[PDB]
Amino acid sequence: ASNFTQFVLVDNGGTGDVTVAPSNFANGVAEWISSNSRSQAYKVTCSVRQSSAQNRKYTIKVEVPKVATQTVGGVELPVAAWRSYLNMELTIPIFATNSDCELIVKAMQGLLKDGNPIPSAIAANSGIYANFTQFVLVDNGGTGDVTVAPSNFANGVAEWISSNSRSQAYKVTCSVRQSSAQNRKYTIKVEVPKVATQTVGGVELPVAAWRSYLNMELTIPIFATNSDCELIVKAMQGLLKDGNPIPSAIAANSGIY
Amino acid sequence: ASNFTQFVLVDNGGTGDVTVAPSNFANGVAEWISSNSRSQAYKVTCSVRQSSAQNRKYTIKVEVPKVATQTVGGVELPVAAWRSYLNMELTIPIFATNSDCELIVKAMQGLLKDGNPIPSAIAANSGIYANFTQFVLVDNGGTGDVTVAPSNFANGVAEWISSNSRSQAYKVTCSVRQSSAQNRKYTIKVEVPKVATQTVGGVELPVAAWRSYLNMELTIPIFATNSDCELIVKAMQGLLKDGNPIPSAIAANSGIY
Amino acid sequence: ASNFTQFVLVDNGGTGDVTVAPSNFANGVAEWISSNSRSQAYKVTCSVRQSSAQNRKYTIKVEVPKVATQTVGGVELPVAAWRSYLNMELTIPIFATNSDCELIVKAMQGLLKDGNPIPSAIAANSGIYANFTQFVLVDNGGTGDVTVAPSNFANGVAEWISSNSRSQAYKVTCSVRQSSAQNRKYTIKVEVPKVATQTVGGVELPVAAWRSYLNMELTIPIFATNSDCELIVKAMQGLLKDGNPIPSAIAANSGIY
Amino acid sequence: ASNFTQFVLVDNGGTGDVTVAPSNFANGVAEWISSNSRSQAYKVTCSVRQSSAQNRKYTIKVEVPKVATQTVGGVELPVAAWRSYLNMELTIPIFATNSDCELIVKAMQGLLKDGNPIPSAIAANSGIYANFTQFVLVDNGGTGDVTVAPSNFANGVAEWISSNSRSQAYKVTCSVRQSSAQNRKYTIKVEVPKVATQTVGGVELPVAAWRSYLNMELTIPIFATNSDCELIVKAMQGLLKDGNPIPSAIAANSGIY
Repeated sequence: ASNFTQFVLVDNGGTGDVTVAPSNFANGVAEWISSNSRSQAYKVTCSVRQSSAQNRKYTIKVEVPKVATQTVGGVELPVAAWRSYLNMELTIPIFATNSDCELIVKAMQGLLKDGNPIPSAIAANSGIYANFTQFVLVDNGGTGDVTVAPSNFANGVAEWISSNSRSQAYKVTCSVRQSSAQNRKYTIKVEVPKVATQTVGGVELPVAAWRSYLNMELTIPIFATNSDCELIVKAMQGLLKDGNPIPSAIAANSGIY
Repeated sequence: ASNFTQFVLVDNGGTGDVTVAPSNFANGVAEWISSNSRSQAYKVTCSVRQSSAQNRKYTIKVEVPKVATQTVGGVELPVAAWRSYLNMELTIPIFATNSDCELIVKAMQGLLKDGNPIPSAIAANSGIYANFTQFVLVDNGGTGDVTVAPSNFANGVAEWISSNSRSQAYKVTCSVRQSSAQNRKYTIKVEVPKVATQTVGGVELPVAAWRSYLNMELTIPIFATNSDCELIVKAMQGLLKDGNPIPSAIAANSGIY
Repeated sequence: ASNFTQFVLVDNGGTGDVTVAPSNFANGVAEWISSNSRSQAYKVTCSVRQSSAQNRKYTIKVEVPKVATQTVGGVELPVAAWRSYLNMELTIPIFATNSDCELIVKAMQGLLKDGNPIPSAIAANSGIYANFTQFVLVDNGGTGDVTVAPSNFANGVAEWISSNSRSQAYKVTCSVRQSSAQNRKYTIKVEVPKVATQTVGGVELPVAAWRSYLNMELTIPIFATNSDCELIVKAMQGLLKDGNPIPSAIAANSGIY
Repeated sequence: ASNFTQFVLVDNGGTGDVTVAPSNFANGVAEWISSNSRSQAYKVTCSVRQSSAQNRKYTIKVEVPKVATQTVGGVELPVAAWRSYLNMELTIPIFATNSDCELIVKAMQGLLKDGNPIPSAIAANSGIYANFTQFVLVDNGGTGDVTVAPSNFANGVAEWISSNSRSQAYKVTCSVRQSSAQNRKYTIKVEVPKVATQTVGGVELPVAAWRSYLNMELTIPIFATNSDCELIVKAMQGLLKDGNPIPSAIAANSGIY
C-alpha cells in the first residue's frame, strides 16, 4: 500500500543523492522526480498492465540524463545531451501467494548487485557492457537457490534457461546493435518464471499463473563513457531494490498509488 | 604475464621437437616459430578480440605443414605440400574470477588428452576422424566434474549440451564435408559455457559474463594419412596444454606480449 | 569373431523354428537363411558402413514373409504374398571400450522384450501398433539404468530424449502413414547415444565417439493381422538378441565374417 | 584481469593526458575512446580477418582530434575541427612463419617514428626531405641495410624503391590532395617485403612472399592553423612506435594486453 515514499535512486553515498519524490504519471503509470527542472532530472516510470489472459505485465522505465550544460544556446539551460533509456515490461502472476513475487523481486535485485555480473559490466561501458550474464535469480539464502548456466550462441543472440528443462526454468535473453547513426540498444529480455508455495519441492506446491516477459530496451548513446555508465547501472538496480516502491509493488502483486 | 616462453608444440619425446620461439605477429595476434625457414615451419597464432558486448573472443590458429621435399622444382626448397589449418575463435568471460578461465582451460586440454576421444580420432585419420566426441570438459578432479552425453542427429550436424538444460550446459557442435576438389573441413564449434565462483552449488555463485563461441574450421587435405594426422592432433592439444602460453593467457583472462 | 552361428530368429518354442544358417551376402552385408526355397524363407541382413567421419553405421534388414500358398498360378510355388520389411541403419562409436557397445546392445534387446512396449504393440497389429513407446534403453541391472519419459506431440511425429538435456540423452523418433494403395511404414529412428567407461559418473569417463542414427523403415502391408504381426516383432527382437551374431557384432564394434 | 583497457599513447611535457579507454567492436571492428568528451576523444580501431586461403589481412585506423571550440549559435561546443585516419592494412600469409611479423611491425611503425625521411614529411616542409633521395629506414643490428632510393610519381603518387632487386624492395608512397574546400587529405602507403626465395621451376627467384600496406590518410582543414599538424604527426606515428598498446598488438599476442 501507498509505497510512494521518497527513495534514493542512485545510492552514491549521501552526496548528490538522486532522491526522487513519488506520486505521479498519467493514464496508468508511475513516477519519481528528482530535485531539478523538467530537462535534467531523472525519470522513473512503472505501470501495471494485464498483458494477456493469465499473465499481467509491468512496464517500467528509467531515464539517466547526463547532467551537463546544454550545447545549444550557451545559456544555463539544464538538460541532457543524451539519455540512457531503460525499458522493462515485466510480466507476472497474480493469484499466487505473496511469497511468489518475493522470488521475482529478488530476481531483480540479484540481477544487479554490488560486485556482481551486469552491474559491473554495463558499468565500465566497454570491456564488459551490453548483455548476457549469470546470477542466482532468486537469492533465497543457503537453500532453494536457482543455479543457471549457458549453452547456445546462434547469431549472437543468447538464451539461458536454468537447472531444469528448456521449457520450465528461469530463462533470459538479450542483444545489442547500432540501431542508427548515434545510439545503441540492450534488448535484455528477462522472462522470469515463478516457483513458489513450496519448501523444497514438498508436494504442497499448487502454484499458479505462468511466467513473466521482462522484455528490455536499454538505449545507450555512443557519447557515454565509464563514469556515466556506472550511474546507468545504479539506476537499474536502485530501481528494483528491496524496500523501494518499484519492487515492493511487484512484491505484493500490486501497483502503488 | 609475458607467457611468451619457448614451449614445445608437439610432445614427440625429445627427438625432432617442434619447439617454438614465442613473441610475434601483427595487428592483434600471436606467434610461435620453429627452427626452420619461412615455408616448412609451424605456425601458432592466438589473438584476443572483444567479440560483442559482454563476450570477448580468442582467435587461435595452428598450422601443421608436411615436412616433405617440394614437388615443384626438384631443388631443396623446404615447404609444405599441404597444410592442416586449425582455426578456433574461442569467446570467453572477463570480469569473472581467475578460476573461471581455469575451468575453460581444462575444457581445452581435456578436449585433447592422451588416450581420449578427439585425440585418438583425428589421429588415425580414417576409421575415426572429423567430429563429434565426448569428454568431461572440465577436469576438476573427483568432484564437480561435468558429464555430457548426446541425442540429436539432424542432417548429420550434431549438437551436444551437458547434464543441464538445452540452454544452460556445455554445448559443442561440428561438421565435415568435401568443400572442393582437394580439401575437407572440421567445423568443430565448441561453445564453452562458464560456471565458476562456486564450491558445489553453494550459493556463493555470483558468476558473470555469458559463454564462449569456439567456432573451429580445421581444413585437412586428402593427401594426409595416419601418421601425419597424429601430428595434427598433437598440434591441437600441444596448443591448449597447461603451462603453455596459449591456454595460460586464456587462463588469466589475458593475452601474452 | 566369426559370430556366424546358426541362431534361431523367431523363438517360437521348438516347433517350426525359423533357424537361420549364417555366412552370406554381397558387397558389404550379412545374411542368415532358413530351411526353405528362394521365395518363402526369411532374410536377415546386417552391414557395417562408416557413415560419416566419427560415426559408423549398421544397416540391418530383416524380412518377414507370409508362409502361404501363392495366389498367382495355383501350383505349389512357395512365396510370400506380402513381406514385413525391417530396416535399421544403426550408427555407433568405435574407439570406445567394449562395454560401450554392450550398453547399445541391451539398448536393442530391451527395446523388444517379453511383456514390454513395442513387442506387445506391433504384435496385436491394431489396438497398439506403429510407433512410440518407452523402455529403459540400457538394461544395466539395478543401478545406472536410463529412465526416459515423453513430452512433445507436433504433427504427430514424436521425439523422446531421456533424463538429461535435449542434446545429451537417449533420443528416439518415428512415424506411420499410408505411403500407397497397399502398404504402410514405421519410420522408427532410434538415435542411441553412448555413455560408457564409467561407474556411476565417477570422473573416469573419458568416453569417445558421438551417437548413433538407427533410422528405421518397417513397411507392413495392410493384409496382415494379429497372428502374423507377432511374428514380425519376434523377428525384430530375435534379431538383436544377446548371444546372437547380429547384436554380438554390434557388441565388439565389429562385423561377423 | 581485463585486457583492451584504458591505456597511454600520445603525450608532451606535463599538461594534458590521452588515456584511451574501450568502447565498441560491433561486427568485428575494435574501437577505443578517451576521456569525458567524445568530440575530443582519440578513436582507434583493430580487426582480424583472413582475406583468402594464403593470407591474413588487418585494419587499424586512427582518428586524432583537436581540443578546439566550435562556437555556433552562441554556445562553446568542445569539438574537433578535424580527425586523423592512420589506417594500416597488413597482409600476412600462412606460409610466412612466426618470424616475419616481428620484423614487419618494426617496419611499418618502424617506418614513421618522429622524423624519418617518410614521416618527417608528416612533420615538416620537406615531405620528402631531401629533394627525395636514397634514405634510411628500418634496421637491426649490423647486417642488412634498407636504403630506399626514388622511382616514380606518375599522376601524383610518390614512390620509393630500395636496392638492386625490386622483388625485395621497400615500396612507399606519398601524395598531396585537397579533398574539398575546407580540408587537405593525403595518402602514404608502405609495402614491406621479405627476403625469401620462391623456387618454382628449379630456379631460386628472390621474391617477397608478402608485402605490407601502411596507408595513412590524413585530413587537415584550412582553418586548422600551422600548429595542429605538428601535434597530429606525433599522434599518428606517435601512436604506433615499437610496442605501444596499439602497435604492441602488431608485435605480439597482446591486442591491448
